[PDB]
Amino acid sequence: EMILEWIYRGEGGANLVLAYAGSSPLFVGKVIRIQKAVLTSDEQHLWRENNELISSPNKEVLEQRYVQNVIIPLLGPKHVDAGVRVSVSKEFLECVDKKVTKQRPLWRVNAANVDTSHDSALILNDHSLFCISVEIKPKCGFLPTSRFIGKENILKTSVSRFKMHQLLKLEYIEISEESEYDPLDLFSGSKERVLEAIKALYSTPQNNFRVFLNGSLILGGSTGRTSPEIGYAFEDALKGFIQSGHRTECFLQLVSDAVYGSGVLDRLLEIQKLDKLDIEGAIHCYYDIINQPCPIALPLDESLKIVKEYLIAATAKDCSIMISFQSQTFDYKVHFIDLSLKPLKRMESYYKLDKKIISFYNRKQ
Ligand SMILES: Nc1ncnc2c1ncn2[C@@H]1O[C@H](COP(=O)(O)OP(=O)(O)O)[C@@H](O)[C@H]1O
Ligand SMILES: [Mg+2]
Repeated sequence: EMILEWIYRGEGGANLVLAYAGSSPLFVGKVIRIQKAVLTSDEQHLWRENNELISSPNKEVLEQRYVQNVIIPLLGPKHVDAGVRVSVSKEFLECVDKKVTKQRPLWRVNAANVDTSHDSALILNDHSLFCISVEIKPKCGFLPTSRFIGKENILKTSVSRFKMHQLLKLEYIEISEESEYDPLDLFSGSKERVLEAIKALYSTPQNNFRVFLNGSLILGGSTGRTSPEIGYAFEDALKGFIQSGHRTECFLQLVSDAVYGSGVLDRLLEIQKLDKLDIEGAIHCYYDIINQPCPIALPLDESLKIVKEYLIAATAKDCSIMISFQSQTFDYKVHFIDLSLKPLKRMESYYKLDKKIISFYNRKQ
């Protein structure tokens, strides 16, 4: 309740996120997440064990309810925050939709603008405040086993989706350079491997690693490999916060610690592991679910449970982490961001891309 009649921050393949540059208290220490560009009969039934959710008139209530009633059950309220729907004037959105641009990338602006056809939107806490913030999009930290992975593709079990992906990514000139990062070290649950992988991240950040100083981006994009001058540049900007060219071994170590310590990565890999069958498997259920033939036996309910659980792992595989630091002794909050319910149609796309990735990496040999 209130209706609206804000400075650029970030943007994934869904929302614009802007920060609050004003003096109002309900809005201070907040950020507003805006949509770019309300359930299929099949979605309603997949998510039907929660009526409030399946009843939703628009996404804002939807994500909000999803996160609160589907996810928070799984991750606890500590690192999660459901969001606050909030009214908006269509004219508001157009106004912003120009205040944007600029910092805005291009291959991105291309695909999507702001959805001027919502009058709703999400307000969230600005985990870049309380300061040095890290955001990790870890991606998937495990390997499959599922007896539904073809024989032809026996690498899906020995080489991570992320790693196989970088290759293709490359062929398509998304990234100029293979990433060092191995989501396995990170989800490996050991202090030693955590740090390996966060150095990996610093090293070549891409769209996984990002650092924020009083809300201001000082490392990260996605990006190409950290050229040594950016090193001194970044190590420079550190001068102050950290008492120590060592401020940057120490800082990574400081991240290593909070990530491993909070053990937030574990209470995550579990949800990611809800993908019990892998898309090669789960795709068959999807078609039965929707009423068509698996162009690639269990009761309707088990199939549904399966596709459903897949989509929740799917949420957890595409989320990001935020770690904040203050005051050597430091404070820190870890929070999850980007915990969206995935469209049921993505099942065809999920499988599409998987097919393509495993097929390309299989060639490479
Ligand atoms: N709660 C938050 N606090 C501070 N910054 C955020 C928050 N949520 C998102 N951001 C920034 O905005 C970016 C885009 O937000 P995100 O929710 O990931 O959008 P998308 O779903 O389009 O990826 C994030 O990667 C992060 O850098
Ligand atoms: Mg994102």
